[PDB]
Amino acid sequence: GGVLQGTYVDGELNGPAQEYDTDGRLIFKGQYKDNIRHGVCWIYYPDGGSLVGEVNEDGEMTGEKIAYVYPDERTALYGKFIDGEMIEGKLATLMSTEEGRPHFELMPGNSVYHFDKSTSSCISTNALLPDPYESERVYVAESLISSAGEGLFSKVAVGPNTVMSFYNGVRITHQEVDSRDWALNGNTLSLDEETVIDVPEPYNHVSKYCASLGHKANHSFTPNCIYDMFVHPRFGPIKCIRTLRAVEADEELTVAYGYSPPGKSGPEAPEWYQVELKAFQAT
Ligand SMILES: C[S@@+](CC[C@H](N)C(=O)[O-])C[C@H]1O[C@@H](n2cnc3c(N)ncnc32)[C@H](O)[C@@H]1O
Repeated sequence: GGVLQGTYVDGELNGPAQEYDTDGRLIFKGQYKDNIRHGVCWIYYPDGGSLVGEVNEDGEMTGEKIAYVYPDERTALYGKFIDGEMIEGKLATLMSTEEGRPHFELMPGNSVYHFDKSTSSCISTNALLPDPYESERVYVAESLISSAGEGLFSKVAVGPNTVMSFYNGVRITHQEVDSRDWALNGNTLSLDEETVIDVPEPYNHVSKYCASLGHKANHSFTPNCIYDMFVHPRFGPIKCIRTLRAVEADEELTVAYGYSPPGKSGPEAPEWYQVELKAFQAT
């Protein structure tokens, strides 16, 4: 599936090439040499992020100068990667692109980021190491909504379809979430058919966990954001918060929580939600 526009020299791929996904989105741009990815290549993710760097002998993203670039196409985690996996990335800025080749400038400080996919019990190896892309776009504060605890706010004005925050957390089964005390489900977010993401009790406090902040976004029936899929260099496959339209600086980010046909919709919706739902219906 999907098209691969290539340059061939006697049977094998040799020269520039560009690949697209079934949807016609550019997922790869670079070149091949004897049917193998060669030189500085770019891998583009559906969510807007990407991988770029001097590929190795086997055509993979393995090197000491590989980089993951966030959706703003400016914030980057530059460093050591093995076959696309971030082993030791340092915060940097993509200054410019010279003939397809990127130029990175490290940011002050030597914090190291690495692939650290959560487990059912470990949410992160550095719960208090913030996400640099998040630090630029959002902040947590008392929600403008009444009796709704903390909310998530935009630091600057941005347009529609902008990735603002990441929803990372421990990974557990739907079975476990549907069968346990529902009072423990305030932060559960369905990732897919087999995994639910949760930011369990202790970590729901910014003073204990600030690696991602998506779980701080409150609900609204007229939301300005939606939950979207995201492949993070550090968190791995998770969900993120993306704007549905332009948002002002200091505007509160909200999303419509998921509450399918009767029965096949899992646990009942919280009391606060049901209340607002009625108040909303025929507002
Ligand atoms: C995913 S958290 C969002 C952040 C949370 N308010 C906090 O301070 O950490 C979900 C919880 O926030 C509250 N919440 C979200 N949207 C709300 C709303 N519209 N009205 C009241 N409470 C809301 C309730 O306790 C709820 O279960």
